Amino acid sequence: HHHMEDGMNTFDLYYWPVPFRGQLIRGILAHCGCSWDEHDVDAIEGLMDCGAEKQPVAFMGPPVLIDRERNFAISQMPAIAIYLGERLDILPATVEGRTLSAKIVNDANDVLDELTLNGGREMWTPEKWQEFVPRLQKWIRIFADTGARNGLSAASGFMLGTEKIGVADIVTAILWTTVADRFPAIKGIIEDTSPIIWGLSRRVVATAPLAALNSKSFEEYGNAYCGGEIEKSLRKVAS
Amino acid sequence: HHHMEDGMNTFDLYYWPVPFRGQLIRGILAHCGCSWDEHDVDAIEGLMDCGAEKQPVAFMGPPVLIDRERNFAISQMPAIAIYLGERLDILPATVEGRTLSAKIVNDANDVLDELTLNGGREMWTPEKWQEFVPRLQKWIRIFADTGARNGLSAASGFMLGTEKIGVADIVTAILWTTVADRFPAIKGIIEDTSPIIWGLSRRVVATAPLAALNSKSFEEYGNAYCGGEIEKSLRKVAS
Repeated sequence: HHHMEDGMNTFDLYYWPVPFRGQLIRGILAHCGCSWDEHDVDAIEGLMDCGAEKQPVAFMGPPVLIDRERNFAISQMPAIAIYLGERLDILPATVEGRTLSAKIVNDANDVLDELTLNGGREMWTPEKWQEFVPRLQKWIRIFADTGARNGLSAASGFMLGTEKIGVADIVTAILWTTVADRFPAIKGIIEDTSPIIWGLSRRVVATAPLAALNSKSFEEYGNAYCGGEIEKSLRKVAS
Repeated sequence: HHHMEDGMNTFDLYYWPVPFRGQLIRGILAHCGCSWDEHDVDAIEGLMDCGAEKQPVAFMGPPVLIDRERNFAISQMPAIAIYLGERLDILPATVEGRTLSAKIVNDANDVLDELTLNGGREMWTPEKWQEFVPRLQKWIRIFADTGARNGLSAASGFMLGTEKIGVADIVTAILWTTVADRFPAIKGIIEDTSPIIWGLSRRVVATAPLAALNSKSFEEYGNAYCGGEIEKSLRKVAS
């Protein structure tokens, strides 16, 4: 229930119609009960190609978020997540807690890149995948460990030991659940490696706003994850 | 002139002995007149391999920074940079300015990865390099544009239009100068693409603390940039 005095959405988001890097931002917006505009592929490619001076903020790739209330534009998913966390009051009250939240979002940003071999010409093979599994397990344990130092269990608690869901929880939950729900090998690795991260992620996305976002994303995007050709190769190795 | 009451350095930094991703953090520390401990390759590999629960904070790759005064550990270079910016009072006073500073550090983190083909098995060829040049030019212009909206010129001003050097300036200056000084093709691209980013970067690293860090890094690391085999292949294409 927050829009402008002419009824326009407070936020304007540019990100591809796949539940990938910008899904983490859509999750933060949805959790906090925000409404936002989206754009199609042609509009997103246009924004990338119009020249630095004509962009809302100079950026390389999406997501890009415009905050119409503050007349402010931001790119880089980790910068957008922490910005929204401050703006929407879902970060911890300490510099330490805010800083760990930045660490966790950057870690998430990194896992997304490693899952997709940095979105370039490199494809998965069964061999690259088997090499990667232990590293993916290590990433899962990096998340599980920060939770564990803050009292996290499968059944209760949040990532940074807070009273409520914060950015850290949202980004963690959307990262792991989105890929789990689409690639059975990865789902099995998460379940086998960290029950505590499984439980936290599944509790967070069971909340009404995120359960509704998850369903709406399936109905809009089908089974897409990233996708392009890189998705096809991940499907071959991680199903 | 800030250490602990027993004289130990306030900060403890783990990063490889190359002027690469952690150089941006060394720059922030040096600019603010801080002293910090460093570690050798065996110690860094040890910290990576000791298990999540035994790390100062769970992390994948360095840099890792321990703040002994606050008893706080942080990884992810963009999270460390912004943490230090707050701790050492060299960030803008607005959420917008802090957030753009996060964007710029993430952009820097990304340029470092693209220069080194994500630190994996992929090597440069002359062909991949020619394809990359326009993208590198685009990155340079992304930095130049944010400067330009804040009044930046070659000869004066800072990235975010501030009274003094902030994180954004330091990370920008160290990113571009370090690679320029080691790869003549890249130096020529920066000079030809954005005189304003050239001038800002060269003004910032002319300051006494950063001029001393630059020299100390050459004497400790030789001509190394990243290096490993990926450095050898970059040298072949970008000299």
